Amino acid sequence: GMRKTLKATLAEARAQVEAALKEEGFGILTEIDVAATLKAKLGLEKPPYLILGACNPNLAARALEALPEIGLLLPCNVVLREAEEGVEVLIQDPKEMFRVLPEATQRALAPVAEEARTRLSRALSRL
Amino acid sequence: GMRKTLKATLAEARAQVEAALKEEGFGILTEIDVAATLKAKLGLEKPPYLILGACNPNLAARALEALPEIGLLLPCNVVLREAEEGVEVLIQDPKEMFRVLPEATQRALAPVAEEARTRLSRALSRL
Ligand SMILES: O=S([O-])[O-]
Repeated sequence: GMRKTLKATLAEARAQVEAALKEEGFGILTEIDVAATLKAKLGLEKPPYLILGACNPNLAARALEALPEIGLLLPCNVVLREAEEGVEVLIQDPKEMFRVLPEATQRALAPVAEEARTRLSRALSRL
Repeated sequence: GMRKTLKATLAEARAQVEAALKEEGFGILTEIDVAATLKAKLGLEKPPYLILGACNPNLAARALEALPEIGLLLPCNVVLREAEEGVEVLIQDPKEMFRVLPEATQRALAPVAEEARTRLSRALSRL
C-alpha cells in the first residue's frame, strides 16, 4: 500500500524509519524480530524481518475514546524486511485496517485514520 | 468478536490470560500498557488498558509463507481493559483480520486462521 525499498543496511533502514516516524508524531512502542523468534522457537533460518508497532498517542487516544475495542487494531505495524534491492519498508494503512469494522464505525473513525495515513505516508516519502 | 468479562483485577486477569494462551501454544511477544503510555505522553489519566501481542510460531510461520506482507497484521492482539462489570478480555479473531487481505490470499490463509481461532476461543472459554 505504502511500500518503499531502501538501499540501506537493516540498521540504517531501521534508524531512518524511526527518525522519519518521529518527525510525524509516531513513536515505536513494540518490536518483534521475526527471524530471531522463528529461530528460537522453531529452529528456522529466515532472512531479516522486523515488525515495529508505531503509535501517535493523540490519534490513538482519540480512536480508543470513540471505540474502546479499537485496541485490537493498534498500534500501526511497520515491516522492515530484507529484499533483493536492499530493505523493503511496508507501513500498515489505518484506513485499510479499519475496514474490518462496520461501515458506520469506519465513518466515525475516518478523520483519525486520514490524519494517521497522511502522517505515515509523509514519513515514508522522506525515506 | 471473542470477548469475556472477568470478575477480577487487571494483574489477576493478565497472569491468567497468559497461562490460558500458553496452554494453547500462543506466547506473548509484546505488550503495551495503553493507560501508562497515554499518561506519560499526554498527561491524561486513562482507565487500565493493556494490549498483548500473542503469537503461535508455527501458525505465524505458515501465514508468512502464504503472504510475506502479513507481518503488517501480526501478531494477534489480546486486549485487557477495565470495563463496567470487571476486566474485559478481547481477542482479535483471525478470520476477521484476514478479510482486509487480497481476495487471492484468503483461501490459502483460511486453515491457518481456522486453527488460530479454534485455539484462541479454547483459551477464552477456560478463563
Ligand atoms: O505529535 S502531535 O502532532 O500529535
